[PDB]
Amino acid sequence: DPDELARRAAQVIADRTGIGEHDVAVVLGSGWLPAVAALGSPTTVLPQAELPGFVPPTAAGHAGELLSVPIGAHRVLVLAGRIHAYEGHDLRYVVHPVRAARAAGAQIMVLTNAAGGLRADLQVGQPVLISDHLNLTARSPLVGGEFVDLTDAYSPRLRELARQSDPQLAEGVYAGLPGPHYETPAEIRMLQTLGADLVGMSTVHETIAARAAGAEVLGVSLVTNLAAGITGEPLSHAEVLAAGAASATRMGALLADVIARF
Amino acid sequence: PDPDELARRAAQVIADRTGIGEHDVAVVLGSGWLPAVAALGSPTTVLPQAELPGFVPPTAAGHAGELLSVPIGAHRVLVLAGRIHAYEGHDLRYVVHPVRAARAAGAQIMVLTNAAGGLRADLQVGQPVLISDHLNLTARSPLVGGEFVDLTDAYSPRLRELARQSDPQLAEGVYAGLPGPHYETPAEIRMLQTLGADLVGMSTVHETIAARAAGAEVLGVSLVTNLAAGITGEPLSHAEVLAAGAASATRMGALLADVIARF
Amino acid sequence: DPRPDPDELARRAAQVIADRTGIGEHDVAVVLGSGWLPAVAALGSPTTVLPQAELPGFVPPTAAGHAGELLSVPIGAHRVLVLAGRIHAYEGHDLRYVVHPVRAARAAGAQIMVLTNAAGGLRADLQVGQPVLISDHLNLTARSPLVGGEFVDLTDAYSPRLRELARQSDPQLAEGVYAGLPGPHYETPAEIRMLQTLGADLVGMSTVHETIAARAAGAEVLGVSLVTNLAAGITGEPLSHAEVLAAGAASATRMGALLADVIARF
Ligand SMILES: O=c1[nH]cnc2cc[nH]c12
Ligand SMILES: O=c1[nH]cnc2cc[nH]c12
Ligand SMILES: O=c1[nH]cnc2cc[nH]c12
Ligand SMILES: OC[C@H]1NC[C@H](O)[C@@H]1O
Repeated sequence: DPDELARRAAQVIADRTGIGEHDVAVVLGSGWLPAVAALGSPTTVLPQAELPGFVPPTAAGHAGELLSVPIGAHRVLVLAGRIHAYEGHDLRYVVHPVRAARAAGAQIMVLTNAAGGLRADLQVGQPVLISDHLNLTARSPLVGGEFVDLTDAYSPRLRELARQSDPQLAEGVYAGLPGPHYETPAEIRMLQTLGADLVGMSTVHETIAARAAGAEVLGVSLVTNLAAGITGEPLSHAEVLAAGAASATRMGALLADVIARF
Repeated sequence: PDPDELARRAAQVIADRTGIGEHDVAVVLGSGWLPAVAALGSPTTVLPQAELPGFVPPTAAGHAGELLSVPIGAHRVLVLAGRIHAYEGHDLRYVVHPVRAARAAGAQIMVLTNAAGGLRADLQVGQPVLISDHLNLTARSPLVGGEFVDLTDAYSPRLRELARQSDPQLAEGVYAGLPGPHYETPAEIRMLQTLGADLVGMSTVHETIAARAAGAEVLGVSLVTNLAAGITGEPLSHAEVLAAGAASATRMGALLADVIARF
Repeated sequence: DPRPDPDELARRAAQVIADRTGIGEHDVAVVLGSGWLPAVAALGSPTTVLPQAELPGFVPPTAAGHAGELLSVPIGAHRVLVLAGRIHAYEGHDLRYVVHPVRAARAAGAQIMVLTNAAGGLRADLQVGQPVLISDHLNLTARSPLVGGEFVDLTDAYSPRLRELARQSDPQLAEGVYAGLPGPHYETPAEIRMLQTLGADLVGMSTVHETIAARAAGAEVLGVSLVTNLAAGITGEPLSHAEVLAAGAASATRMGALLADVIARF
């Protein structure tokens, strides 16, 4: 039962942070990890591996951390380092952070990710709010039949608050694929025809579990490269890494400023 | 252990318990269709699915539905009131087992029904729609190994013709089968329109494939319980979806009975 | 972490292959598509033939029966590994088994993989019996044979250079985008219209994972489809494996002769 496990995690977080409950959670994906320090200095820093349900028993190594950071008047749970579906782990582990945070009282989830840009106006290094998504993984983190509507899965209200911080923020449709491989140029032309503006390898399941758990969602992509076949040249791993490293401080500041308005 | 073997074993229990050697037609009632049972016709036999070989997975449980034996016209029909979807996490063998068991019990025609969101402009809530073809978007198949089944005319034009003889105004449409259990985003719905879908659901495709692989004809019927996500400008309503299925239950059952009678 | 380890198994299979064939390393590997079996002879006289069942990592423990063979064939100045028989994802086994032949071949020295298949034709000009080079693909399986975070760019996954060489062999060769679906069932007419909208010219039940694994392992790939039928709904006639096998046998000698002449130019 994912619910009872998130419940236990929430209890551990409360006792380890001294904070009765948190209000917001932020998931830092690829291209957003170096922006952690910019969100604010943490009051508590604890390894995900020491928290119930975060890391699967078999496969291991060293998970990220879970930070408790005060931002504005909020107590924010910051997840630095997520476990991906491409490793083969059940999706309950992928969405556990969201479920635990909700159990911890978090009602807003800020989900970030690295993404390839498909719409012509999007540039490398540009953060883009997610207006909607295309779940192209043929999976779901939900088991059983509860009713879960995904209309406005990415709260228009929260996107409006984000624009108070930066009125020029672009908005677009994110396509979530299984990965880990990047797409062929043919696949990118396909995604374009399907209405995708951004392409990535995460986030969709977290959004679904979030909405199912009663939380609002703000998604933010960092365009780390133009999608395959667009430039006429192969992708550059170096560029993808630099996109995240360079905008680190700027991205951390933006998120803190936005979250403060929540 | 074997899928076909379990189907045969199930057919045997069905035969003995219903007192009917073979059933000519099988009906799988989808979400929202349950209350149509009475209008379909009173059963002569009712047996718990949990008491039939192969119907329930080992681990996850609780209590499955019922299997009905109903005389309709000059036919003996197996009516499955309660199914298990792929989104429930079980191997597809359990999802299509009712179809294979029905075939083993003699069913040559499978009538597969379901609840679906409507994408084509002319479709209205409460409208039954004949499935003309499907888009299997689950990235899966209930077939394992080299079972290369042709899916041209998967939904018998013959049976669709008979259905129209019952109601000449019945519309047809392409059904998009997704994994579920979450409903779609407006963007996903726009994507489905581009791909040629008229209806969107969370079942049926695997049942259709298994039916065809087993050599049975298929009539597909969707009940539009809501307009697809992003079309009304308002969020989907669980209350309204459920209200829609109950509201058209009697009408759906009566429709099914008249069409089947023509087989 | 996962046991067995893909790369360890590939290297061990390479060693077995080297000892059994008496050849230290091979230069090219050919994976034969379904229906293409009778084309093996056309490729050339084998110096070594061995059961795939006698090679580590090729056959899953549970499900069995009898796998194909692996042949060592000299083609031009090349020592070529020919895989007559393979396993597809629809058989239900981990993709590790689907791409192991490619990984084993690379570990054996092959830096060029020639992946062949039977496909339904969707683009109007492609005809039954026509060999088509694969220019790109659409992986519609929602899976990947990769489980690590390594950066893998699929741009030019099907080497433009190799397609250039294939055309020096046959300047008439057409090219097309191949859509790989899970199978084993064939497509409905509606799904075929959908694939056409997505940009697919050919449709099949293999190849995509092999290509991805090959690119990840550092090998170039030349993809070759044999149109064995027009995709569902085009002719209004139902498809059949028999039909596919028929086209495969009918073009066997021509396909093998073509592969041989193209590989000779590598
Ligand atoms: O181009 C891309 N495709 C898929 N995922 C990512 C993540 C960053 N860039 C990309
Ligand atoms: O809108 C819908 N989407 C997917 N499945 C169903 C089943 C009933 N309505 C819907
Ligand atoms: O039409 C087809 N669809 C899928 N696979 C194949 C393989 C040969 N022909 C086809
Ligand atoms: O006839 C169908 C088979 N041939 C090619 C497909 O991949 C499948 O294995």
